Amino acid sequence: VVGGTEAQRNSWPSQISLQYRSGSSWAHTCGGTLIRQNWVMTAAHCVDRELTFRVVVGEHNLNQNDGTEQYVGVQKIVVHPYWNTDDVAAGYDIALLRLAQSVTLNSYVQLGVLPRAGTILANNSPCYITGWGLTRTNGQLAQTLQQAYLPTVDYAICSSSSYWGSTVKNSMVCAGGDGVRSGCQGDSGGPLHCLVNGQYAVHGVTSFVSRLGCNVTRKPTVFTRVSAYISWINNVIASN
Ligand SMILES: [Br-]
Ligand SMILES: [Br-]
Ligand SMILES: [Br-]
Ligand SMILES: [Br-]
Ligand SMILES: [Br-]
Ligand SMILES: [Br-]
Ligand SMILES: [Br-]
Ligand SMILES: [Br-]
Ligand SMILES: [Br-]
Ligand SMILES: [Br-]
Ligand SMILES: [Br-]
Ligand SMILES: [Br-]
Ligand SMILES: [Br-]
Ligand SMILES: [Br-]
Ligand SMILES: [Br-]
Ligand SMILES: [Br-]
Ligand SMILES: [Br-]
Ligand SMILES: [Br-]
Ligand SMILES: [Br-]
Ligand SMILES: [Br-]
Ligand SMILES: [Br-]
Ligand SMILES: [Br-]
Ligand SMILES: [Br-]
Ligand SMILES: [Br-]
Ligand SMILES: [Br-]
Ligand SMILES: [Br-]
Ligand SMILES: [Br-]
Ligand SMILES: [Br-]
Ligand SMILES: [Br-]
Ligand SMILES: [Br-]
Ligand SMILES: [Br-]
Ligand SMILES: [Br-]
Ligand code: NA
Ligand SMILES: [Xe]
Repeated sequence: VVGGTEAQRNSWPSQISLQYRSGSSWAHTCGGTLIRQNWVMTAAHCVDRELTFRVVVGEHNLNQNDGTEQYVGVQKIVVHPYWNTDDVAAGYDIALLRLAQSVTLNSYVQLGVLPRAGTILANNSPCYITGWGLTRTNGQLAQTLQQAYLPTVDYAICSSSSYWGSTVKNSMVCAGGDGVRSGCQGDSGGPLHCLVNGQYAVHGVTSFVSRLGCNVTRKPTVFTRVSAYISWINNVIASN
């Protein structure tokens, strides 16, 4: 997250860190949203590589013991069947991860609430992106979970020439684009939290930014729109 502020430890308890094994260590690569005690929602592109993945819930500082972490292996990966890694613009950038264990809930670990199916936010609805992604274009991961305020940019504007043109689909949410604040690499897979009738819901799964840079004016961060996938999510969870 570029132009973020440090999140309070208990503000976003459904946020997870998706990490891959690297030698005797683990490295953060993406975010995710805990949606059942044993299921995480993330981006399909995050699990394109066939690595060993683990999920950390109750994570705040990637570099220090927070005293609240639960470390759980990824047991099963169900990527959206229409996803194509060489066509992120087509959308379908969503995957579910079944965890090896069911995590224990507490003020640092809660389920993310999802929007009602087919819900579309009005232009300029306020949202926060959260993540440990790069804090500058071509920078480094954050140590502590960041949040940044990114208002939505509706399909008509986001798909206009000055913005993302044909790259953006109605199955995506655009948010941000002020040139200061944005998602960035390593935020992929994580949530876009937006208020609806007084409650935050996870409306977006971070999918991509401009090749030009993370915080680029009129290149808002682009998210998979969760409310286009409610039936898909329920179907996977029901069969698995
Ligand atoms: Br949350
Ligand atoms: Br390795
Ligand atoms: Br480690
Ligand atoms: Br890390
Ligand atoms: Br549950
Ligand atoms: Br469970
Ligand atoms: Br900290
Ligand atoms: Br560090
Ligand atoms: Br540590
Ligand atoms: Br495990
Ligand atoms: Br698998
Ligand atoms: Br799969
Ligand atoms: Br529990
Ligand atoms: Br609690
Ligand atoms: Br608390
Ligand atoms: Br909703
Ligand atoms: Br629904
Ligand atoms: Br829809
Ligand atoms: Br939306
Ligand atoms: Br930091
Ligand atoms: Br335009
Ligand atoms: Br396209
Ligand atoms: Br669409
Ligand atoms: Br759609
Ligand atoms: Br990424
Ligand atoms: Br990264
Ligand atoms: Br309201
Ligand atoms: Br509200
Ligand atoms: Br501009
Ligand atoms: Br749906
Ligand atoms: Br359903
Ligand atoms: Br269906
Ligand atoms: Na930590
Ligand atoms: Xe990203």
